[PDB]
Amino acid sequence: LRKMAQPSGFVEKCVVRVCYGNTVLNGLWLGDIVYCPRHVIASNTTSAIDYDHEYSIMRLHNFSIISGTAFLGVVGATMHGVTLKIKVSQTNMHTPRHSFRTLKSGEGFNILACYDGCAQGVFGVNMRTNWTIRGSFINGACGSPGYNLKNGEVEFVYMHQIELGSGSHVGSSFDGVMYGGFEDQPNLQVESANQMLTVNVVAFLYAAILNGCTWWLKGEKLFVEHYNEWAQANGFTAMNGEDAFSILAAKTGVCVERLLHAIQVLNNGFGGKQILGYSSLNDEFSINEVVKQMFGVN
Amino acid sequence: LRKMAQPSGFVEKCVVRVCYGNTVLNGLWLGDIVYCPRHVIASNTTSAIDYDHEYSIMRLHNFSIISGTAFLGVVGATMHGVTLKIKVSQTNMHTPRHSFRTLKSGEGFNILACYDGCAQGVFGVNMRTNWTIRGSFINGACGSPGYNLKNGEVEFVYMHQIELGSGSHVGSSFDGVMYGGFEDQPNLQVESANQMLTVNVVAFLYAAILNGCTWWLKGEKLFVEHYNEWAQANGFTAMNGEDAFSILAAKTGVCVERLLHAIQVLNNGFGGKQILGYSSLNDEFSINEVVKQMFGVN
Ligand SMILES: *C(=O)[C@H](C[C@@H]1CCNC1=O)NC(=O)[C@H](CC1CCCCC1)NC(=O)c1cc2ccccc2[nH]1
Ligand SMILES: *C(=O)[C@H](C[C@@H]1CCNC1=O)NC(=O)[C@H](CC1CCCCC1)NC(=O)c1cc2ccccc2[nH]1
Repeated sequence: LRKMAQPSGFVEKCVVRVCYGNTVLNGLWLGDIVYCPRHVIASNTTSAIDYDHEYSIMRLHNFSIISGTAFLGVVGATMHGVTLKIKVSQTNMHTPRHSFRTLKSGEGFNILACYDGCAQGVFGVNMRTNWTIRGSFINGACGSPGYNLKNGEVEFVYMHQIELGSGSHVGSSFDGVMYGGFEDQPNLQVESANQMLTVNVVAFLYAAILNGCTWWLKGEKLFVEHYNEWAQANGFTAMNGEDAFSILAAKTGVCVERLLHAIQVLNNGFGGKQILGYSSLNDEFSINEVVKQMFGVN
Repeated sequence: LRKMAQPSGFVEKCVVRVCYGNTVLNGLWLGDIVYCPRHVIASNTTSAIDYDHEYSIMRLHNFSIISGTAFLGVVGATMHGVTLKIKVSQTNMHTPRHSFRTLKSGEGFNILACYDGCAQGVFGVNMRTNWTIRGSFINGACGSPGYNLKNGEVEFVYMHQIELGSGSHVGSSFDGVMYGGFEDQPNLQVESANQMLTVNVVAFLYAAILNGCTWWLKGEKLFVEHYNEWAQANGFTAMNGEDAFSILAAKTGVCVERLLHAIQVLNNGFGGKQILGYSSLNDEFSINEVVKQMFGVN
């Protein structure tokens, strides 16, 4: 069981460099629009930014947009939430089939980490319950896109915006809505406490059974409402959609509630043993990742 | 610290679907040659294989090679170690600048996991000291390529071949040499014992220091010679190349000998605490990765 990214080839062709005055970051070129964070036009980030004022003084000739080696001709730019839509005169002939989607709590996606208009890394990640992610971004990563591949099309779900004081990372949907409601402002912002994604830990243990790792499995069941009471006080999400696990419960013969029991126990530590090579419960893998990696089903 | 892959776009254009009879796996199409595992032509996989015999009875009309939706035309094939070089009429016009390199023990690289000639996932891995990797492959992944991006070119380093009884994964170089000397035969083969990569664990601990996670750091030094006598009997590799860590020692003020000392004690357990979110020592990240991810430098 390995955490994988979906391939990045369709997305790489859309990444561009967006320069405005004294700032450089990344943009996403789809059709004749380049999407990027609006804070690229902020002329002074020492203190609170009045983005209406910044937009009113914005001058189109201060933009430079580069795709690989070619300059794109900027013809207009409008502000939408915390993003800019920059109209260029060239159409990206490598625009993939795509849509835009806003992630829900816990949902998996892929980050293409880009610098200077060029992709440098790719990884799978989950939107955490506090609406941040643990990216690896350093300065210059803003505008890096997050995406999912689904039925032959690219769902664009994340545009990188800011790093919080804690080191956690916040982006926006491509509608311009910042995840978690955080502001593109210079001052300190603090995220809510993270919660372990219970549905993913369940999938993790099903994966463990399927690979023969069963030293932790016991016959006792913990009822869902009894588990949810425990979760609320111990930093775990509640259990929902138990039906979703039916394919895994059938193939293993282990009901969900026996794994809820194991979570409550295994949270106190593994005692030196390892589950699939991990020394603590892992919440990285969704049910769909587990069935895909072990069976080839989507 | 997040495990990442380098982007996959350049390599996706080279993956093809290779079918011989009723066996289907992946090929790597470079110039006018398709590289793939030679066991694609083995007519009976249930017993010892005489590849000289199988090569002598190979009939080229049994091949089907598809790139996306186009069929490639086979004009010849030759056998080189545990690979086949299949000469086609068509030159891959998306062949990147590239070379073939053979991994050293402990070296990091990227896998593009493919099925039916189509990339499905991408992840970073290390060649382990026992010449296996911890992959996540199911039937049909054979021929999936491993690569590194360096200096404006693709280094092709791994062609996926077999899964061992233990679940570990074994490949060959593209020059046809199986990593670890394993055979492309259907009998049980057992790998040697894996060792923890000391230089990676030292990189890991430096990353922890750089992130102000030093609860585990003490003042005592442990000399390299003494660490190494402990390592040889405790499942860790010897410490080498401590000059690369000089820049991190200088930057941090913490010499390598204080981290070797920490490895010795922390191997016994973390006492319920965590380091960068891990519950035990982690050997997945090289010094190169740590420096690239935190400081942007190759
Ligand atoms: C865009 O390229 C960068 C990417 C940041 C920088 C480091 N790691 C990242 O992910 N984003 C920024 O530089 C913003 C700048 C805008 C923020 C919104 C309003 C003004 C401009 N800066 C940060 O995100 C930032 C600064 C900072 C200082 C100390 C601790 C954390 C921190 N995060
Ligand atoms: C190629 O696509 C597959 C990839 C394997 C399949 C399962 N997970 C993988 O990574 N490789 C194979 O199918 C080889 C084919 C053999 C042909 C004859 C010579 C040796 C290779 N089979 C295996 O790798 C294999 C069979 C097997 C049976 C029981 C336990 C493990 C196991 N691994």
